[PDB]
Amino acid sequence: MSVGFIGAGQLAFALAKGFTAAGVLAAHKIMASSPDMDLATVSALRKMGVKLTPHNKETVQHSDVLFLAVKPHIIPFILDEIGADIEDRHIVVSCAAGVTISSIEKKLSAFRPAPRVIRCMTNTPVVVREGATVYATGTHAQVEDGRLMEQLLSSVGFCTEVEEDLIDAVTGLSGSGPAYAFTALDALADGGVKMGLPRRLAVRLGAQALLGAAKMLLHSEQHPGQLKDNVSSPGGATIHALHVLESGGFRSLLINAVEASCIRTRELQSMADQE
Amino acid sequence: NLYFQSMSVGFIGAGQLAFALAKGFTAAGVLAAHKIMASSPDMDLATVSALRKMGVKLTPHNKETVQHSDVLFLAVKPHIIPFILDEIGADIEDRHIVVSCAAGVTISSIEKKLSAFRPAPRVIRCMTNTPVVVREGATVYATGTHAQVEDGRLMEQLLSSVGFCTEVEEDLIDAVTGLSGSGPAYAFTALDALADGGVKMGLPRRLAVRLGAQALLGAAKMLLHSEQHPGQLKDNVSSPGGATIHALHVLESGGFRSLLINAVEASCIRTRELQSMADQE
Amino acid sequence: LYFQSMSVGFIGAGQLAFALAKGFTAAGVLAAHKIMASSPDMDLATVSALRKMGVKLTPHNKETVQHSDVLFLAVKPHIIPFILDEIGADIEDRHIVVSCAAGVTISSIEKKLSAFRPAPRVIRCMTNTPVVVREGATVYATGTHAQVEDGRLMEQLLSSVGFCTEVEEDLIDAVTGLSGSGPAYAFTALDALADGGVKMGLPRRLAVRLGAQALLGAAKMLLHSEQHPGQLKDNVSSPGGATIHALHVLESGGFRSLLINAVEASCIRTRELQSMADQE
Amino acid sequence: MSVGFIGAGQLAFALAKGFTAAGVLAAHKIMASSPDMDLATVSALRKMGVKLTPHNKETVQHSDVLFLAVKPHIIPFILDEIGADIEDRHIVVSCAAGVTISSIEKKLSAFRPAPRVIRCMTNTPVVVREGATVYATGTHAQVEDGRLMEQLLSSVGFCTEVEEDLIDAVTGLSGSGPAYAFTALDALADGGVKMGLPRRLAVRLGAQALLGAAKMLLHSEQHPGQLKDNVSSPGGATIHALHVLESGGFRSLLINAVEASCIRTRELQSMADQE
Amino acid sequence: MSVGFIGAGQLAFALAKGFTAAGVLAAHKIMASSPDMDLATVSALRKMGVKLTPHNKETVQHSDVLFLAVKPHIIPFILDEIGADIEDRHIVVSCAAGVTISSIEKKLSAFRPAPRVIRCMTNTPVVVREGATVYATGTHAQVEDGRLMEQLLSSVGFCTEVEEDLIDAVTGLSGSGPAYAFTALDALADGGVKMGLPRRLAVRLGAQALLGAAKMLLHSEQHPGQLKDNVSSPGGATIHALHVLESGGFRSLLINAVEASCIRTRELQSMADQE
Ligand SMILES: NC(=O)C1=CN([C@@H]2O[C@H](COP(=O)(O)OP(=O)(O)OC[C@H]3O[C@@H](n4cnc5c(N)ncnc54)[C@H](O)[C@@H]3O)[C@@H](O)[C@H]2O)C=CC1
Ligand SMILES: NC(=O)C1=CN([C@@H]2O[C@H](COP(=O)(O)OP(=O)(O)OC[C@H]3O[C@@H](n4cnc5c(N)ncnc54)[C@H](O)[C@@H]3O)[C@@H](O)[C@H]2O)C=CC1
Ligand SMILES: NC(=O)C1=CN([C@@H]2O[C@H](COP(=O)(O)OP(=O)(O)OC[C@H]3O[C@@H](n4cnc5c(N)ncnc54)[C@H](O)[C@@H]3O)[C@@H](O)[C@H]2O)C=CC1
Ligand SMILES: NC(=O)C1=CN([C@@H]2O[C@H](COP(=O)(O)OP(=O)(O)OC[C@H]3O[C@@H](n4cnc5c(N)ncnc54)[C@H](O)[C@@H]3O)[C@@H](O)[C@H]2O)C=CC1
Ligand SMILES: NC(=O)C1=CN([C@@H]2O[C@H](COP(=O)(O)OP(=O)(O)OC[C@H]3O[C@@H](n4cnc5c(N)ncnc54)[C@H](O)[C@@H]3O)[C@@H](O)[C@H]2O)C=CC1
Repeated sequence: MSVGFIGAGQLAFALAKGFTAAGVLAAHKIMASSPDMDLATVSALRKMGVKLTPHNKETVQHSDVLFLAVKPHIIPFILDEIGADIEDRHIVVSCAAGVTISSIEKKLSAFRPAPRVIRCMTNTPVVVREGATVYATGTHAQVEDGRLMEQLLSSVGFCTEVEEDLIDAVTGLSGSGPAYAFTALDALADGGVKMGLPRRLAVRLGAQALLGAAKMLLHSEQHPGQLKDNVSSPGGATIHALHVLESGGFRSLLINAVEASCIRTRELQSMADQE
Repeated sequence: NLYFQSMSVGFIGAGQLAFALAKGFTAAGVLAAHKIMASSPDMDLATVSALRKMGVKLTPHNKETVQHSDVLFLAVKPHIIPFILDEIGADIEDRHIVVSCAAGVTISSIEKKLSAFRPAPRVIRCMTNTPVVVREGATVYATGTHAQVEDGRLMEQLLSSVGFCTEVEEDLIDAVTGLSGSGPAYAFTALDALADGGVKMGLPRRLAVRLGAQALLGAAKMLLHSEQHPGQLKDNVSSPGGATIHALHVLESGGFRSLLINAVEASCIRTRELQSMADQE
Repeated sequence: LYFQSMSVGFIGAGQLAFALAKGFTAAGVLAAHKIMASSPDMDLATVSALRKMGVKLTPHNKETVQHSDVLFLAVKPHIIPFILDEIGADIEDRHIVVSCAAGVTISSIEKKLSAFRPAPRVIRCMTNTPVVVREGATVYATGTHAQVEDGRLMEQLLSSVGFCTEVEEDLIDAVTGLSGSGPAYAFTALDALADGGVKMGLPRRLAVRLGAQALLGAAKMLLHSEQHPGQLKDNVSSPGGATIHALHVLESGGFRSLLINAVEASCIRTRELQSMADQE
Repeated sequence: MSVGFIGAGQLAFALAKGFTAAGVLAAHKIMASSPDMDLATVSALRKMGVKLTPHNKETVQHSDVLFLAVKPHIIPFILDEIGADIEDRHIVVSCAAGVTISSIEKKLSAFRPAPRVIRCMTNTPVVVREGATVYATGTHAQVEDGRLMEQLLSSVGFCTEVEEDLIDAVTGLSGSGPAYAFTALDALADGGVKMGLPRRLAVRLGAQALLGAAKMLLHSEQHPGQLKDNVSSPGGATIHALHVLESGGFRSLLINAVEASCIRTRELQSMADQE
Repeated sequence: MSVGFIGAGQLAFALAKGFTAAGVLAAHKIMASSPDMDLATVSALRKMGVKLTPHNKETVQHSDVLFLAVKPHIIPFILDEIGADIEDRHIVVSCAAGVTISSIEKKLSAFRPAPRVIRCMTNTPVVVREGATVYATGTHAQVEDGRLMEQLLSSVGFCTEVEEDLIDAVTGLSGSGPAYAFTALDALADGGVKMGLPRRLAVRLGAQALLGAAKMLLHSEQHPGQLKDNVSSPGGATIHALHVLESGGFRSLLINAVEASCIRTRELQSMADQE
């Protein structure tokens, strides 16, 4: 099976890294393309054995499954450029935030009737095979196409099919989510350092606690509030810390965040659609 | 692996921590369940029924656990430790490794109590967390005055089977308690609230819970395997003008970073305060 | 359930004495005429109420102690010392003394009473006014000399007007902050919620009724469910819906921390008051 | 009398469980329909004894009283599905938040001329027979229809007739109301645990306190301020706790919540009334 | 001239880097010592040509000027260990935060009368020869000693003699100062990225603006408020941004910071002195 990436940045490197680390794709059967063939993501991809090229045309003619891995606003430019080269064998998987199946199918249908389009939202932890991924199938996506997508992306993390009208919300939760965790971990490390731990130890312990707590949840039947109960003993240290999180409106900040990321994703797509 | 060949473990107290550690210990295969004994006064309890299903030997007699164990974990609340040490103290023999898990409780307080019986108790203090139950714990430990060199080697091997383990000087353990001991509760509050956000934006609760937990899992895993500063990694995720940099701004406008600093601090300070009040009495 | 030869007496004839007596008679386990209350303000509003029930009223605490087998101390906490000095020589071996006072410890009660006769039988309880509708939340702790049959009797009596359970005494100040003061948080919340309903177009009477019915049913759901309150809150909030929007404005205000602050302030104040009674 | 539910989720389970606990209705005189059968609520209603079917038409033909228990945006889809199947004998009770009698009649009136519609607002504590219900009768609902609906819903809690223009306000007060109570109970338990109580005992005592206070109010002639006065003695623990609530603006948060819920209810019906 | 560093961490590397970059000391005439002879600061120092060693004894016997570059609490341990090796040729320059001349002279005078002690406060930008440095001379510091110190440290940044009772305040301002600037620069970069700049460009421009504004001030006669006036035109963009800094209490946060750093430095030295 032949894979290609339009655009070779953070997202394309993470995906090729996980795919090849999962063992489901050889690196030499993967090609990516970028105009700036001297990006540091281009270097990492070439060290990894991926075929690199500046011409978007060679990538499409190489691959069956084609990931669009450029920024949202470049997508119209990308699609006008390769639209004429989309054979019937292709599955076009769009990764860009907010870009709708409708808009991709409209641009590509001007060239070939019935382009096969899958929209996915992912995140950078696919690079360690722990990404969170949802996808939606376009009008002309065959049933097997959605099964190939799910098999492929389940090798690098969690995957499930969703209705397209959830994906902007997913983008704000698990698309932006790693950036919230990274911010939280830097602060928790700061807390550790304040109380006397060396930086390196504080980072390791915070990340390890974040990891174990999430895994606990994923493997537990129970509610996040219930697992929290089990950690905090009456009068003890944890319940005291939880009180200071509550007094600052900790929960509402996280809600504000997911909301802000989602709304901004919708807002960007209105300006894309208006234009 | 001969460290675990004939080794017997006991837990004084059979609650959340005993079950988490026994659950990870048995799931790791380092110990068979029947080689483990847990004791508690309220036998018919929530966690003591899980431990019996695993195959752990249970008993209401703290002394039976002492007679059974090579390594004896103290899995009771901190204020019970002196009450427990007075009880089984005359039973701790030279062959024992006493491992205190209680938050705050110093190696000094345990050694002072136990040395009024046999002169050289081998005491190790640890701080761990519940994710050892899925073998992803965060554990540190400090060896006491009489803890032999191999004693720390065995303790590290035992607790590394259920997660990260490293030795520390004792005076850090209270700050570790505020960071990784209380850590999981911070993550569960965060995950609950991310899901509320997901739900507010139109996601089913089940999907929002799965997705936020997977997102925290993957991000923490990325950090542990990366050679790079948590700031660089967030820089990689936020593209110019994008959804993510917008969401990071509302986190900054609420003082998100400082709330987690307050939290680690409040936990560490409460841990010290509880131990200074126990030291008074 | 009816304990024939059980005479009950109340020192103090106010809010709590009225609430306990109304619950006890409504439950039918005590006829009103086998109950006696005493107060110096025989022209109080709750004294009027208890006499309409048929409860035997009297101004003399000695008359209450001599009538009673179980004796409720339902006076302000600073009054408990003076009361125990007035009646302590009238205490007999047959009495079970139940103190209702916030924060006043069993130790303090026994030290005062044992100056008069050894081995007084003391139980400390924390309750709340909803016993008046038989939905109280009560805990109790037995003293040094209470017989095991005394706590079982107190528990039987008090279970008939709400939830009742034995606790260790050192939990009672925190229970005071949770369920003793707790009805007052509910009343403040129901007044506010009704205000919200009036703001959005509801008549005041309707808003009060619906608000109270919603708190009552949610509480009943939790008591009869196995599940976490968070889990029941997940069940009521649908994606993007009206409820998750409201929960967000609650979270932005630190709603949860305010109720932790409240329980904490009530408990600390309770300890503080006793800790300076112990100084006097 | 036969009862049907279009949509077999949280509300249908709550009403079915309450009606049969009340004994007004035999489980097997209840029928519910849902496309997504693998739902948790379908498994719960099955064991109750309710008849389950994927076809909304079978529910309509079974029912004398037909509850509309789908998400508010599904309502227009549903009324077009079974509109031809509504007969003269039906009483159509809409349980959807925000959806007006006007919009329901307009859809249904295109088929049979005189649809008997009732709008109701309820909440999940019907499942323990302590719900709070209001209802408005539509244009063709006869006097006997309102009486029958009142009788049915009074068996699972409080029920009264309102003008329809109140029901959006009711939704924010008593419809969303249980969720405010669950948040408060969880936080009240956290405070109990902070001060030394076991979680189980603190959950139990907080819920019992809210239950007794609410019942006290419902059985009282008195303003909630007066009851509050009765609990707080001079200098005492309660009046100190009420000060820290007042200092956080506790009352305004609850007003904010009711208002935010009511606004959202109106906003969604504006979106429906445009689409 | 012979220099030695007790402790080879961030501070010792920065100083040796600037000194050798200034051209006033050859790297091979510099020796440092550390127990953890495998620190990454140890590696940088060895790549640089400094003599490394684990024994604190060899450093003292190598150097004339001896910097104490360990953490404050290690200083008593350090001084008890080498006190007996302090010849009369040595100048002991203590860099540790908060540690007083008094306490160093007391420990060292137990071995040799009249130890020559200079207390300095510095910061990490000495590594690019732009540090801010103050020093105070001890009781037995000869006049030339203070002149050797000032000449040495003026080659790697600003230097001036102060009374010792200012140094804790200096520690909070220019000792901790670089950490405030680094925090500010990360946030300004975030602001740039929010408004559409690539990360790399936003960091470069912020740092360049921070640098030019400081240099402007250092070379200007005028008051920081006056230079601010000259930047903001009536109604323009700058004065708008300055208003949002004022509304959040920007200035007071910076005052809080310097204060917090200073008080904590005093507080640590009381516990050192008490112990
Ligand atoms: N970084 C993240 O956290 C994730 C990013 N995404 C999405 O993936 C897309 C890119 O993500 P990043 O990898 O952060 O982008 P990036 O900014 O790292 O680099 C994107 C690549 O596209 C290349 N490119 C630009 N114009 C091109 C053209 N005309 N033809 C071919 N290649 C071109 C750029 O040179 C660069 O190599 C965005 O739409 C983003 O929403 C989604 C999931 C996670
Ligand atoms: N749960 C957590 O998240 C962690 C807890 N810890 C520490 O572990 C200890 C207990 O942790 P949890 O298990 O959370 O408490 P827990 O209360 O779930 O278990 C306590 C156990 O001690 C038993 N116990 C009480 N008195 C006893 C006695 N006299 N003899 C024997 N057993 C007795 C209780 O019956 C109960 O089984 C505490 O000191 C806590 O600080 C430390 C790390 C993680
Ligand atoms: N009111 C409440 O919500 C609850 C009350 N309590 C406790 O119950 C006790 C009383 O509470 P309330 O009944 O609300 O007080 P209250 O002030 O309504 O009535 C107190 C009674 O004590 C009587 N009294 C004063 N001096 C007396 C004396 N020397 N001899 C006999 N009677 C005397 C007064 O006349 C008054 O009738 C307090 O200790 C309080 O902590 C505990 C739980 C809830
Ligand atoms: N959950 C609550 O707390 C309360 C809910 N409500 C209202 O009740 C309605 C539903 O409430 P929930 O039951 O919580 O929603 P829910 O999502 O639990 O159940 C919705 C049901 O509709 C079914 N459904 C979806 N499309 C359908 C279709 N085309 N034909 C037939 N059935 C279909 C789904 O399978 C699901 O079972 C909403 O409009 C809400 O406003 C009002 C009072 C309280
Ligand atoms: N990093 C900064 O921003 C500045 C630090 N300082 C001061 O300089 C001192 C250290 O600063 P950092 O370089 O941040 O320390 P650091 O933590 O980078 O490393 C200090 C060095 O001391 C070594 N060391 C520990 N015990 C030792 C011993 N017994 N004998 C010899 N070496 C030993 C450590 O192994 C490490 O190499 C502190 O007192 C600090 O206040 C002052 C100016 C700026």
